[PDB]
Amino acid sequence: EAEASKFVEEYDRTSQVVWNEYAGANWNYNTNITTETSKILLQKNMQIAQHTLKYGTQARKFDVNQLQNTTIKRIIKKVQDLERAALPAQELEEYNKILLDMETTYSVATVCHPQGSCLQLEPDLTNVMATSRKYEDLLWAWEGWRDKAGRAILQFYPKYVELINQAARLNGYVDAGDSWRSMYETPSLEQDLERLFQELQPLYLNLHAYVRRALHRHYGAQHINLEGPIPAHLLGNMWAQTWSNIYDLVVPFDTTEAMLKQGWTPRRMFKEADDFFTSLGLLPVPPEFWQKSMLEKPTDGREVVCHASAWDFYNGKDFRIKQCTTVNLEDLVVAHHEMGHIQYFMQYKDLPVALREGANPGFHEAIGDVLALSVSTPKHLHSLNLLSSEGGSDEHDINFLMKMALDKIAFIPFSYLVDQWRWRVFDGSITKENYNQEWWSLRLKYQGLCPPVPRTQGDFDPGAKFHIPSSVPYIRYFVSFIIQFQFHEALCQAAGHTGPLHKCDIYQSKEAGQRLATAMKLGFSRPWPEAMQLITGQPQMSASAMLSYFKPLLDWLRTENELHGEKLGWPQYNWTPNSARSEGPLP
Ligand SMILES: *[C@@H]1O[C@H](CO[C@@H]2O[C@@H](C)[C@@H](O)[C@@H](O)[C@@H]2O)[C@@H](O[C@@H]2O[C@H](CO)[C@@H](O[C@@H]3O[C@H](CO[C@H]4O[C@H](CO)[C@@H](O)[C@H](O)[C@@H]4O[C@@H]4O[C@H](CO)[C@@H](O)[C@H](O)[C@H]4NC(C)=O)[C@@H](O)[C@H](O[C@H]4O[C@H](CO)[C@@H](O)[C@H](O)[C@@H]4O[C@@H]4O[C@H](CO)[C@@H](O)[C@H](O)[C@H]4NC(C)=O)[C@@H]3O)[C@H](O)[C@H]2NC(C)=O)[C@H](O)[C@H]1NC(C)=O
Ligand SMILES: *[C@@H]1O[C@H](CO)[C@@H](O[C@@H]2O[C@H](CO)[C@@H](O[C@@H]3O[C@H](CO)[C@@H](O)[C@H](O)[C@@H]3O)[C@H](O)[C@H]2NC(C)=O)[C@H](O)[C@H]1NC(C)=O
Ligand SMILES: [Cl-]
Ligand SMILES: [Cl-]
Ligand SMILES: [Zn+2]
Repeated sequence: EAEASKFVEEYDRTSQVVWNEYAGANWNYNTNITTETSKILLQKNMQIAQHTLKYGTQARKFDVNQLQNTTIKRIIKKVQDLERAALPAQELEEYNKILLDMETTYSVATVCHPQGSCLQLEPDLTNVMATSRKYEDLLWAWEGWRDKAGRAILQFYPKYVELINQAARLNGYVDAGDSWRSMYETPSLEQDLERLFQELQPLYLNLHAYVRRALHRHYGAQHINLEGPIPAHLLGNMWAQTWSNIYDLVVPFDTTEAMLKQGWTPRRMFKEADDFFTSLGLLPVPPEFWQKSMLEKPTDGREVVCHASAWDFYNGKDFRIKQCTTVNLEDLVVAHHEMGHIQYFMQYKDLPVALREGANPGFHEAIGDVLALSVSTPKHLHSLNLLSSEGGSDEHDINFLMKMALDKIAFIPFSYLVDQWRWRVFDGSITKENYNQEWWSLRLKYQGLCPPVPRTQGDFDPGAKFHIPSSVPYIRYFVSFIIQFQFHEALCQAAGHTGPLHKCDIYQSKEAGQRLATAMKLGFSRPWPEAMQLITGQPQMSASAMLSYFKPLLDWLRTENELHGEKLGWPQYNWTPNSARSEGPLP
């Protein structure tokens, strides 16, 4: 037992130096994609693997079930997982090269107008999807992004799957999805997620039908079938994963302009997020954060990984965000999400290295989103002068719940299906011959969406979603959206807020800060249900908090759709627009 403690000390001390090295290399590539920065990162990938290999093989000489201290037990179980360092060196080199090629391909992909400008995903294509109301322009960006990014990833993915599965098996799992699912250490995970998804089906179906009706009156009866799926390019988002950018088309009864005109900048957006955390009594970000973060897209023509991300450099002092920030409300919410990762990093920085993780990955994703729920309320937005004051009517409540639902509820089936697809790719039930076909089968089944153009040989639409080529698990985001409302509910009840949950603003609540702090400080030292119960008072994942938040909207949608005679669901997937009659005479 004294030997295991000696091992843990050596692991924590030595791991910090090598992980900090790798983080630095990984950052230098992410903020400057070049052949030199790529070469260095692959180099350091070898170095970190030799460390993982050294201490992982030692960790596997202990019998953890014979250890008394439960904290030391959890640590050694973690270190026994070699992850990709389990692969032989030649295969590891190939695997690391593949991950980098896929990540680079995605990040430098562009969609060009013939003899015109070339658009990048951020901000150009993102802005088209969010603001264009013309069927053909939206289709140009939607299909263009999948031709350039999606198709370009297909040649890598079969070998990526082969190798990530091999690493998992060498670490004792059945496949890579088994390894990923183990992050929640819950035997019943798949059933729990299925039941959570089913609890939210009534709400999503009613939202789907109402939004389908709104699109029907804007884009025309010839392009929207009221008993079928929605074309995937009309929801305001490249992946139809959140719908709030079409609030204008669906509101039942402009913040970007306000942020720009009033002088908001990327650094002021992250500062406002920082001020919100400190209003709760949580930690401010160090001066080194403002010094080293990349909070704007470079202007020197540098190629970078623009997708927002938060970084821990494993020295208790250096935490950074890398985001190509745009001055709008959407990205203000992203900034809060990213600042929640940083808060977590700082909260558990003094824990042993292997326990410096979220209670589960969903917890890490939820912290920032919890605060953003309060920032997004009309009261708080007005306090930020981004909205003129509103009266708290019934019609303004439904409008606000609708806005929130277009993001939170619409995201539920998308976040669910991403890893349903990957899990089945990893376990072998989906192969390269039907990657795209099963992707759209799930897009239909769970989201009720259809592709606006036929998918041809060589399409790989999963590859056009950042997390697929980047190999970042996605179920964490499904979990996050459920539990962030459980957290919101608990923090609001703690702060004394009474009444409708959607009117709660935990701004300045030191009680809410203390509750989040003690949970984040646990890191990964206790199974996540204990952290769940500390915050909420119960140990389970439950959709009830989310459903309580949206109860007024669910009631309103059910009535509205019933009186309009809507068919909930989409039984008619095989429909087309009518072909207008071509009458003569013919020149
Ligand atoms: C199994 O092993 C684990 C692990 O051991 C640890 O990890 C391994 C890998 C090795 O490295 C070990 O050497 C190492 O010790 C054992 O778990 C440990 O158990 C001890 C004993 O209970 C704990 O000590 C207590 O910690 C609490 C909490 O303090 C931490 O957290 C605070 C925030 O939550 C933070 O502010 C603190 O600075 C401190 O932070 C920790 O610091 C250590 C040292 O660097 C670090 O290793 C941890 O990672 C780090 N954790 C975090 C989250 O940052 C503390 O409250 C206790 O002191 C109180 O009580 C004393 C009397 O009992 C009293 O003298 C103190 O002044 C203090 O008193 C309280 O003070 C507050 C505020 O000042 C006041 O409001 C209260 O009124 C007052 N109360 C009283 C009564 O006066 C004490 O220090 C370890 O934290 C814990 N470590 C871990 C990682 O969990 C476990 O015991 C083993 N099990 C068995 C069966 O043997
Ligand atoms: C992004 O990465 C590229 C490539 O890694 C960086 O370009 C490199 O920048 C250094 C420093 O400017 C160049 O170093 C050399 O400086 C000496 C004098 O000090 C001079 O004699 C050399 O001829 C050269 O200028 C290096 O050559 C250069 N490499 C290339 C291929 O251009 C770049 O700095 C990075 N951008 C960042 C971090 O913003
Ligand atoms: Cl798609
Ligand atoms: Cl995950
Ligand atoms: Zn995140």
